[PDB]
Amino acid sequence: GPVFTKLKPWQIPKRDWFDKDFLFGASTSAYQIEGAWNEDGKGPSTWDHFCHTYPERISDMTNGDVAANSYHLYEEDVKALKDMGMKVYRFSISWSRILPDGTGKVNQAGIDYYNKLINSLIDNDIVPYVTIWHWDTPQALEDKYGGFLNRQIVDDYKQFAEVCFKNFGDRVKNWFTFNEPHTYCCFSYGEGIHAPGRCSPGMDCAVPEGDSLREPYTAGHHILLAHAEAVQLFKARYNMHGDSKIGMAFDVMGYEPYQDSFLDDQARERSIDYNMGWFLEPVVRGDYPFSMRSLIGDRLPMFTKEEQEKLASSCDIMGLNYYTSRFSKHVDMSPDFTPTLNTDDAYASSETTGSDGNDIGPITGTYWIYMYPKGLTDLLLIMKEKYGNPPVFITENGIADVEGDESMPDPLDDWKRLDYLQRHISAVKDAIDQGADVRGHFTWGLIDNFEWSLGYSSRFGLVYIDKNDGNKRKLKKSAKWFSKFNSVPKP
Amino acid sequence: GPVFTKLKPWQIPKRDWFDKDFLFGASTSAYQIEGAWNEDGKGPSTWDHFCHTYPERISDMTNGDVAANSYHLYEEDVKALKDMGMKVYRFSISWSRILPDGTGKVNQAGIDYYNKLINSLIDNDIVPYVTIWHWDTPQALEDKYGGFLNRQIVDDYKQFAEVCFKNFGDRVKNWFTFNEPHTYCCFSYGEGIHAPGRCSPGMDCAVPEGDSLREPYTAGHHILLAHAEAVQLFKARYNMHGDSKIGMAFDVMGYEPYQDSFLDDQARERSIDYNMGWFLEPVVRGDYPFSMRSLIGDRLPMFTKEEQEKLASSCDIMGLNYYTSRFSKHVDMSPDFTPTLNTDDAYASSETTGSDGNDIGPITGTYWIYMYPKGLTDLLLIMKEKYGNPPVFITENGIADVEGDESMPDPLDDWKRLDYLQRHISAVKDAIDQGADVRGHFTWGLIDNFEWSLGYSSRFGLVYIDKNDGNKRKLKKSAKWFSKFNSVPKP
Amino acid sequence: GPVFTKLKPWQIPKRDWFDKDFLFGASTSAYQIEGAWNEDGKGPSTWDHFCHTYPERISDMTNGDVAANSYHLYEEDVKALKDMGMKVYRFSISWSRILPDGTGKVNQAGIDYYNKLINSLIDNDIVPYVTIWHWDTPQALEDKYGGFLNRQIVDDYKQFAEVCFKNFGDRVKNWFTFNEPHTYCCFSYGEGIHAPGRCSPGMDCAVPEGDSLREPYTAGHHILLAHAEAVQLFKARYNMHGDSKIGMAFDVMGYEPYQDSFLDDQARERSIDYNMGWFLEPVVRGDYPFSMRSLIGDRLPMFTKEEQEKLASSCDIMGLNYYTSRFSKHVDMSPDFTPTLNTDDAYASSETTGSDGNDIGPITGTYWIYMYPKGLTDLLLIMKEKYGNPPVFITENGIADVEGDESMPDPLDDWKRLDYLQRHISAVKDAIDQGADVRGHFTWGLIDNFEWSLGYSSRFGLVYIDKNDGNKRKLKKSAKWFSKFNSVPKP
Amino acid sequence: GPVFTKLKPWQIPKRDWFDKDFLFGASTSAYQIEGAWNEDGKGPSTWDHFCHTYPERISDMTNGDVAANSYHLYEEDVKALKDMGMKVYRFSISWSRILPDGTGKVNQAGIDYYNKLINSLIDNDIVPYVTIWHWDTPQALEDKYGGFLNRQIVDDYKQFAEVCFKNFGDRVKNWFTFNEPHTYCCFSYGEGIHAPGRCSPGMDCAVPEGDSLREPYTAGHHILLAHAEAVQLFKARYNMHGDSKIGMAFDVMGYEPYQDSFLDDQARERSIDYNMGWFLEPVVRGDYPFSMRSLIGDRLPMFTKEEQEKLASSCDIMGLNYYTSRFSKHVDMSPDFTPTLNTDDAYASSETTGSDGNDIGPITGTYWIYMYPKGLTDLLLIMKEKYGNPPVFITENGIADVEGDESMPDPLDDWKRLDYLQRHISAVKDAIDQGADVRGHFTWGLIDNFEWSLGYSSRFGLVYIDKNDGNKRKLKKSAKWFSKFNSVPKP
Repeated sequence: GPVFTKLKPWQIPKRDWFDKDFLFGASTSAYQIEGAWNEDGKGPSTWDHFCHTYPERISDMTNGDVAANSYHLYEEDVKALKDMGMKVYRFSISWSRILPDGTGKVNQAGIDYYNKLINSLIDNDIVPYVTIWHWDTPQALEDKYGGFLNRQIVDDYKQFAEVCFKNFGDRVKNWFTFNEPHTYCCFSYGEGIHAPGRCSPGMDCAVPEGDSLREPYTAGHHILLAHAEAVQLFKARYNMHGDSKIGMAFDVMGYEPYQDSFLDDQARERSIDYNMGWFLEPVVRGDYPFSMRSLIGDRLPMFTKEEQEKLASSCDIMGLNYYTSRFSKHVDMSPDFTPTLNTDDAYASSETTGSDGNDIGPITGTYWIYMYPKGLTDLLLIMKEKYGNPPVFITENGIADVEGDESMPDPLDDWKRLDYLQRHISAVKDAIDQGADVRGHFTWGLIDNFEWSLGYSSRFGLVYIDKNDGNKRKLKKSAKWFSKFNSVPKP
Repeated sequence: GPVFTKLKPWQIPKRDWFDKDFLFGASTSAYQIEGAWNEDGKGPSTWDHFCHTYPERISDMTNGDVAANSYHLYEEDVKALKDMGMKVYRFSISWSRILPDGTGKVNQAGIDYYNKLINSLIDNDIVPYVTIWHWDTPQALEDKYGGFLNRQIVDDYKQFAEVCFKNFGDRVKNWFTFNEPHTYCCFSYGEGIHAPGRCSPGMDCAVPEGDSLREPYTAGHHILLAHAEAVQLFKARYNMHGDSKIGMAFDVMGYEPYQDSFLDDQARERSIDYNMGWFLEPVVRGDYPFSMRSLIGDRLPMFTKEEQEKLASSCDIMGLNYYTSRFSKHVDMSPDFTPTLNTDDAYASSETTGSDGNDIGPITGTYWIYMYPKGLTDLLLIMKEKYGNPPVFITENGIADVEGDESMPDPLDDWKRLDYLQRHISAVKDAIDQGADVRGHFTWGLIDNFEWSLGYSSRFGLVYIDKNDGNKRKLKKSAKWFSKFNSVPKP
Repeated sequence: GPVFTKLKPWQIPKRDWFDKDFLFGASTSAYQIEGAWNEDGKGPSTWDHFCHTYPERISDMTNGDVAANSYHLYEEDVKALKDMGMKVYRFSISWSRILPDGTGKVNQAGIDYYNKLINSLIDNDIVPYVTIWHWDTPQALEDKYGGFLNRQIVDDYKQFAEVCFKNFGDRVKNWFTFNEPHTYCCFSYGEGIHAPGRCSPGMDCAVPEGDSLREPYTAGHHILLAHAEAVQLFKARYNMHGDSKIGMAFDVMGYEPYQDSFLDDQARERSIDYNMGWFLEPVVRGDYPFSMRSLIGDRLPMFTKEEQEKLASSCDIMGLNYYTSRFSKHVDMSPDFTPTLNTDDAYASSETTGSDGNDIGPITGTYWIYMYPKGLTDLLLIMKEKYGNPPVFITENGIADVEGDESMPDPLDDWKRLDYLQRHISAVKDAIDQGADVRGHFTWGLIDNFEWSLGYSSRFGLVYIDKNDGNKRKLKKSAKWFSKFNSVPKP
Repeated sequence: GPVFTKLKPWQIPKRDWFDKDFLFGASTSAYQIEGAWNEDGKGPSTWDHFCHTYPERISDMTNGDVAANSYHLYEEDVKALKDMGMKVYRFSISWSRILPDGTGKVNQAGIDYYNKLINSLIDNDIVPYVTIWHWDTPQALEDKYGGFLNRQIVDDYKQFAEVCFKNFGDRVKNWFTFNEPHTYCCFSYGEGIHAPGRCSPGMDCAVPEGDSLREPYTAGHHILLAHAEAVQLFKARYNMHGDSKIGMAFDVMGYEPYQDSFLDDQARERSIDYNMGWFLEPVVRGDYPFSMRSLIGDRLPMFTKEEQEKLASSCDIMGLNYYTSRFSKHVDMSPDFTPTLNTDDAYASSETTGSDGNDIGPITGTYWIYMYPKGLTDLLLIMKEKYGNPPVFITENGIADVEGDESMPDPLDDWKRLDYLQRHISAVKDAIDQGADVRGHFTWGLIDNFEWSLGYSSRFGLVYIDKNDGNKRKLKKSAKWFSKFNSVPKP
């Protein structure tokens, strides 16, 4: 109630299900855990500004000023990873902490911080997988030219990435240029619920003076161009030993046809093209999915021949951030339907219930995460069969425990999260058994953190953060299972 | 609301989907439509007695005294079949109308009635498929020795069947000895909600002085023995031309394992063994399913060598009455569980919801009919792959429109019934495409009728019966579709 | 004559067929090879007592007083393993040699012996896989309370296991709590042909004052409870580094339905449930197979909630001792059949011939080992598809050369054993190719030994033991093939 | 003993398993049942001569002088067919009864006889399928030029066939030019156990002055040329209405590779090429199988371009005479092996036992008929997948009950024959389900008859012939089953 059936004992994953090279880890992002938002020379980011200017846009009126205070307590994050036996830590670098003005003088204090974290991880036999940008744009660039809505962001991002390569590249050998470009474009410029908070006039967001049918595509186009420039530079000057890898992480939802009909089968392909293909196809073949160009037209920027060439094959590794799936229902083209939100351009509605009226899967806590591990296996096979089977890492996967949920009264007894994670780890095994080149699984939420517009009300961590006890780290049931799973020796 | 998605236009069945020999028809039963319960010498049946003695046991306080008055209006039933283009009419013969005292003197008026119906059907090019017994036991035999709980019922039934063969066998060439033995044993002697209304002391039924763990099996054993004796007689003296066929109709529910586990896979097999195998396996191999004997033991009567021989291969045709499916959930054997109802002996609970909390399919009106056509195809393939692929007729299939259901305000606009029927007709096509020897589809409910303990509150007909307008027959939307489906010429 | 066709040259296994982590080895058991039955403080076991009290119960009137004298010649066993290039040696620890009185004072001489063997194996780069109990019960405990028929055996076994963990756990990292519980219960308490030699009154065994329908189940229940207690202790205090593994070894026969019929398909499942499931299902889900509980009832002890929890998932590795297969033929439940031997409870007879009258496979020497490698692959896939695909080691596999067999005049020319082993190694490869997690193959019979009730008349070794030449070890043809297979450098 | 397991009750074929056009029948041949060997002007055949000159060559010293006396009692044969409900009767025409001198004057009495049989069959709604030649060569032609060893047989056969077409073609619309050419060539000219009884000098046959490596091929070549000429004439002048069909009946054995090896897979193909392809491939593509030409060379006659053209596609229907199967074992080419019998040319030995030493199937009575219905289904699929799926009739199928077999003491209780026939009828159903164009099943042995070199000692009939009671026809258990199977009305 809600009925939540767990895996049978003989269906629980064992580390042995994966080969010696497979990597289990956990993830976080700078704004969501660091805190020290204005400390040691750090400049403000678009999220600092968004929260400080429109605090009401965060569900619980909180922000990332302190978060889990990882700027000061990062050693406790490393300890948590070690205690669970994780082999990888995926974290992000704060652009505004390294370059307070977006461009210009590098903040040595910022560089010193990440060097300490990186060196501690290495000293503890944990491999760092670094995300360069995680929605973390310096407000200085937003003020100057509108951030990602202006072409100038391309070179500015390139120079930021270069600072990262030069200072950390000797130890960090695995990078992700951008995190969830589709989520970012949709929520930051479509619905405007995320920083900078823009949307079309008449819509409900902080700054309703944008264009939900155009700004999302403009921003995404610049993200892709910035990615292409950064990768070109990386391969040319920062991979001299040929042992480094760079790619990007995509937010992806699985999709099933709403009804048994060729129409919803077509709708499903449009949904995947829009959710995943929007950014994946450009890095694979050098252009957006044909479905998107045919439906968005002039609102979707064209790539030059040189740009398409730089984009194609620009990812050594693909990161997939998977949480849930939806049913895709066909929408006809007619004067009765007129797109107003960018997501309308897919002509496929995302439904939580199918043709029989049933939810796609059990709700796990927060309103949008319905459990459907099959959707992940299906996406992994699409990567294998359609896009060339590139190396794939599940860069994010997990659930939230929500404040106020009577079914989750003890924050440490996260048996639901554990079952969900075990089921998805098993779904990854299924994909590997079928030939998919999946290299790792990183649980989103090494620790509870700032869940953007929902604040701290949503806890995604394997490790609890006791906000009333100095942000102390406490392993949850799920974290303890990983300790056993990873055969961590006991004291 | 409840969401009821319909088939797409190109998925609607056409008569051409089936070969020229396939037979579409409709079904009814004597007590449910005839009326004239005490007319022209007819004696009382167990249902006349049950309703007249415990009227409160029928939901709407109604009974079959008049029903659809088919004793007098049978020509209107024939007309409805003709108007829909049906090729078969499956109806039953009232034992108490033919033999008022169970045994003894045959009631000529009763014989004349069925002869009129049979001759009218033949004159209208409709083939009669006759059910000899449809829960219709003469109360005289119930009073004398407890009806089906006594061995005497075997010979008495045999003599009744012989009267039917002698008087109608020259025109009727397809018979069903018994209808839904599993439903009958469960509801008449287990829960006791059906005539004679018996159950264990302490339970809620009209006559709580029986034994829900024993009487159901005793009754079923006599049904099988009576069937065996009647078939032996039929093949020996009433099939001289070798063109007649006899079998029985089984109520069957489809089953899916509740959860992905070998335990529920085993539970599912026990559910099928109990629901279908109880009576099907004896007519196929001469004995009850091993699962039942291992779990019921001394409470399940043993068959003699001669009886097993007479039972094996005793059916020329198999009738399957299919309406819905359930999830089967394993129940462990332990001192914590003690059977009290015969259905408990399967050690598999029937659930309407699966491991994810979702209903197995859309509710269609009455509380127990969840739409799941896949379950039917699965059962048909079990008949093919496990039991030798004998000739199978879907002898009943349909849904009820319930009085008071705000989603069904117009009794003639039965688009839900139509969609359900089209989906199951398509499921039969799927089975045939896969090699199953399915010979016909008979919709349960040629006309609205007395739905046993629910009275007239549940309307199952393709044809509406206007109880306030002299029981007038009015074709519903579904019936009109059949007219088109069967290419009936228009006036 | 008997026709024994060998594999074609291109079908012979190569070490390369398996990955670098796969482990090839050989096995023995304490009573079967050690000798020194009363030396250096060792107390008598149930087998010492059985042989000394009822010598006539051993076919050739021999016993394990000296056996292969491995107590003194263990270095020759290590040399044989080294000469063949084996990477693993599976041997057992003698309970009575370590704890002469079952409980109490540990015999240092016993501890010193196993330490010498373990250290020699390690010095020779051979990994020790240790079986804690191999039918080896101290007669002191048999005298005191009836050994495994009394609950006291649970804690006594636990303390014995602890002695093993404390003294050898620093080097031994792979354990098997019990060997062939099904064989043991069937032969020691059912037919009574094995120590302590008990069976029902009227039957032919040494001590016909037991109960063949109850004692086998009582003993098996205590074996499972002892296993659960030992594993709980192991995981809690003797796996601090998390690099050790513990499980049990099951004797298993493959099964094929006797005839093409759903009845024999059901019989086959009952046979597997009884032969393998009896002990495997409890360690997988915490309870006996449903089929067994439904057929054995009160004669099969119930597990408490806590016990089921301790049993479920109690094995890190599964050992399968495979030699042959049988056809399973359905037996009906009726007053004409009454169980007298525990094996009768499966209601499935094990036949050496199928419906066409043909043997399941070629006889290999001893009367019960018919060659049918397909049966092994089938069982391995059941482990994979039904029980979660846990790590499986073929802990025993091989054939016997029998004294007096004119087709085997030269004990060293064991081409039949070699072909049989090659065929089963290939069958394991087939299972691995199909996804089964098989980790190794240990040939039963590193050396010829005491084959229980058949004495030395059955030779199972890869290495011959010349009983008339001081028990000298001589490599047979099969052993020499392993030297080549394992690429052992030559002198 | 010998173990003979029967089909389960639900596995017994029903007429409904096949469509309305499928034809069930029985077969006989002229010399085997007619008698009247020298009556009404009939001339002697090679079999009359063989038996009368070398009576010792028939096991029981009998012959076809009287046989079942069908020349006089044919109406009883028609009655037996009618009583069983058979729709087809496959019989042969005696060349020597129609043309006593092989060529020349037609014997009107002979023509009148077959006209009576044909008209009686038609009056009884039974379709006649006529075999023109069934080893029945006129001794006049054998004396004149060596029968089938001389090219003159081609035109002489053509003129005989024409007599049949002209006199019976108005009612007979289905013909088979020759019966079992492979059996005939092998036994009549290879081993010489059949008339004319020729073999190589030194071998044991009536006339050891032939050549077992050449005469079989010479005879077969003339059979094919005669077939081609007869069919050309038939299609040109005796199928004006286009409703007649002509082909030939081939004796065929199923084959399985002796051992799991590509060598025996190749051997199996050579066996099929030799047993079936020898005569089938020429009528399909116009030439012998490549394997035969590569191995037999100059001993296998070459076809001219015109002959290959006349042979290709010369059969409207294919008759397969199936009884058993064998394992095919590869034979290497080397100076150690030199062919002496024509069958040696296939370089594949036919074994009754496989690599495991087991018989291919249960023996059914006579020494050569091992039951293996799978072999038939396999051959039918080869016809479908390799040779174009032409219309196939099982023109012969059955078993013999042997005089002296203690397991068959009552000649009428042929439950073994019945089970065998039911299993093969089911195997035909399997082939049809898989797409094979099988049009009928004719049981060999409408009545017990003269089984060539084994005399009457082998009874193949569905109907018993009581030789001591005037050759009276008595239906056996199998025949009675067909009456039920075919729904024959009872008296």
